[PDB]
Amino acid sequence: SLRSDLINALYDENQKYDVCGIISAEGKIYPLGSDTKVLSTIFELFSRPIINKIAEKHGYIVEEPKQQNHYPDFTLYKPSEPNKKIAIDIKTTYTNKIKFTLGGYTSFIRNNTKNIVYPFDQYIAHWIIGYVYTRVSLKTYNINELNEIPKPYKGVKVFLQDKWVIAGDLAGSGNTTNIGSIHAHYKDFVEGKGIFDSEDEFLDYWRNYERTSQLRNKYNNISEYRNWIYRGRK
Amino acid sequence: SLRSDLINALYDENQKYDVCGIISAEGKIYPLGSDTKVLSTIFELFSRPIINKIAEKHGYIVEEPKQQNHYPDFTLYKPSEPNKKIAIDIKTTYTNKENEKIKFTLGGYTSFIRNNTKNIVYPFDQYIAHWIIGYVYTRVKSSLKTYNIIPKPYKGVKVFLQDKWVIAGDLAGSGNTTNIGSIHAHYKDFVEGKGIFDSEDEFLDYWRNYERTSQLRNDKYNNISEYRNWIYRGRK
DNA sequence: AAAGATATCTT
DNA sequence: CAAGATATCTT
Ligand SMILES: [Cl-]
Ligand SMILES: [Cl-]
Ligand SMILES: [Cl-]
Ligand SMILES: [Cl-]
Repeated sequence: SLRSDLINALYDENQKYDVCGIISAEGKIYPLGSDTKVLSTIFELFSRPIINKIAEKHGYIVEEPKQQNHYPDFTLYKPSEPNKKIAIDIKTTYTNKIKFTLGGYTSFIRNNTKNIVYPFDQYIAHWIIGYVYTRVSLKTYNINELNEIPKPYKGVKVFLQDKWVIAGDLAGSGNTTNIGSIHAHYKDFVEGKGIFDSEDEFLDYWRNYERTSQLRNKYNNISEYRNWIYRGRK
Repeated sequence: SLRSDLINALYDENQKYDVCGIISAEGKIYPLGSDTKVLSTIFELFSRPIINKIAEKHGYIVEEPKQQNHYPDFTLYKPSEPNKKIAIDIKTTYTNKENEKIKFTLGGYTSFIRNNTKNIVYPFDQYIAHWIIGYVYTRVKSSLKTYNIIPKPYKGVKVFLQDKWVIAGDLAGSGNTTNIGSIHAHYKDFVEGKGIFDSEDEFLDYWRNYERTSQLRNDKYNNISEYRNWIYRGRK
């Protein structure tokens, strides 16, 4: 399928190549940074060719946001079926158990057209391509010195998983109100060992999660949410 | 001076090299993206070797943060002058059409500017200068495939070096992340330093007492004129 | 954990 | 403009 082919392609590309620098049209290479702000950017760009390739094999058009405040990184859809779009979002985190910030819980999930390339209800799947790298110069290089360029990571792993499956019940951020993923080992993300019973539960939980502890002290975790449901959503 | 040599070097490198892709150890090239998140990251990496070169030439050591939530991008200091550190911060913004007005988010106004050791590599009072290396690019299929040893994700790029206080404005650059906003002006105004504050001291006092929301600012000061009125009256 | 920093953009 | 979105980290 598109899904199986995409993750097979991502795995192989991750196994075969090591990004190590920024190259200019003149052939001068600048080494990379060892922080997430740098790597998250690189990992997405590294995934782009692969995503377009596989999508094309399966007859899907690939669209990227035209706005910088828009989710997702990639929108896939067949021109015949515009209402069955697939959102593919790249997320990154580091290790020296991990966790990811899975996007806002007050934007598109609460307003059908807020900060999203296409209305939320036009997407039938929301995939996360997660990159996990094990954390590790100030000079430039030429094409013959690629082997000398320090790689900003000791290792990198990649997985493709549905957003709802790896979602947790604790916010991933405060002021930027992000859904927090489960806090687990890489294996749990690949295997989809989450806490939500269904995507319906995931969505409802995050659509009704209060922004601060004061207000939440309703529900602060999955157990309290299930109780809130029993009480009649009050 | 370190400053004159640094801008000349940055300005020159900008003119002689065009960043165009991510290269792998195997020689495979991945095209760049055209958004600010990508380019701001690139422009900093592009600036790094130049900053280090010029700094070393003037006997300055360069130190980058050991963690993501610390300002500045680069801390320069001579061993002999530990309390005369120079913060150099890389900032980027874009323009749809070249020569349009631009604005930058000049860092938070509730971290190190209000607390000497909060979110900063070294205590704020050990720095005597806060420079901003500003990059402005005009925003701009081949970009979708990989290449061997490529369209550029920008039409043109301009760079300037200026003191933070000099290009500071009186309206916030961000809401929930409480950033100082720069003046909203053309590139040349940043180069020439046509800001609104009269001194670095006025800049600091203004941003140290700027309230977080329009509501609060409504009864104190929301702009420079109001701040000067607030000051005239006795800070009340 | 919960809240707010790390940079910049959009309506 | 304001305010809160776009990502992740720190504590
Ligand atoms: Cl993106
Ligand atoms: Cl992303
Ligand atoms: Cl940096
Ligand atoms: Cl920066």
